[PDB]
Amino acid sequence: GLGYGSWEIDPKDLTFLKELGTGVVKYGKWRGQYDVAIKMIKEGSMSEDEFIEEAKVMMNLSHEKLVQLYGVCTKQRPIFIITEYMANGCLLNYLREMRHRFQTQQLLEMCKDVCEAMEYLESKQFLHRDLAARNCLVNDQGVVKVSDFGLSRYVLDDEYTSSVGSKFPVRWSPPEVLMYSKFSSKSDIWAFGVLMWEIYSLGKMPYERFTNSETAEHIAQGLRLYRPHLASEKVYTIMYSCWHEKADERPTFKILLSNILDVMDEE
Ligand SMILES: CC(C)(/C=C(\C#N)C(=O)N1CCC[C@@H](n2nc(-c3ccc(Oc4ccccc4)cc3F)c3c(N)ncnc32)C1)N1CCN(C2COC2)CC1
Repeated sequence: GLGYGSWEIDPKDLTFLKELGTGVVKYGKWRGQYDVAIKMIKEGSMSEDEFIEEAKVMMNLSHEKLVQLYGVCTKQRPIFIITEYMANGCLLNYLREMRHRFQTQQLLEMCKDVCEAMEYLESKQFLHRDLAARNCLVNDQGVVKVSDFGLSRYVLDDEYTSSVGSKFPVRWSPPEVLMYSKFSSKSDIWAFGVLMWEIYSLGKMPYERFTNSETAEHIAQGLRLYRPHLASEKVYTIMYSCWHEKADERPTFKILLSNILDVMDEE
């Protein structure tokens, strides 16, 4: 209504129902009826004007395997990001809960969910820039969706923002990122291969016995993760294809999707 742009949600339309943890995220309703998650952005943590402009672009991204951004509440502090509600939370935690007793068919479907979202982002020339299990969410039906897409661009804490930083995603980064800060579609591809490894490893940390420094050296020497016990040879071939030293030899998300579908048919 009056005073709200298409990207702006009126926070008075929100009903807060549950604390989901930590900025802080809550579960609630929008206009009484619709489930939403509300993420409250810690003051000083984000380049807010830049994020708000990008939120307009992100509003136009729509795919069933991508967490939907509904809008932002910006007339205020902290600002809110309003999204689709994902009842089963973070993929990384979901994987680590051994009660689920996942079949490998379920693990491959999680990979396909993510790959479909990434094929969609690739088709829109939109890089994720921090793809990892910790940045995927799981709904009440067990469907995995990609979250936080592109958001690293607006983080102000310099520990997060380059390889010099102590909170940079070294373990999800190809050699050309670690060496040269060369981001591309192919750095998302590399990260996707690591995500498949996380899925088939039930949420182990990649290179779990190494520091970030040691990981960077391992990768730069041409060495890699190796096959999770739950990955078949064909699944391992797919994740490993994401880790070619030469970025241009790595597949596209379309090719990965075709490979995943082929393995689902065969296994
Ligand atoms: C504390 C606890 C119980 C929780 C978790 C673990 N893990 C856990 O799932 N979290 C963290 C808190 C928050 C949660 N979260 N975040 C979101 C969200 C993400 C992104 C987002 O902005 C976007 C921006 C751009 C584009 C797209 C989205 C908005 C969100 F609202 C969300 C959403 N949309 N729906 C549902 N949940 C949601 C995930 N954990 C921590 C881990 N613990 C383990 C360690 O011992 C057990 C168990 C309990």
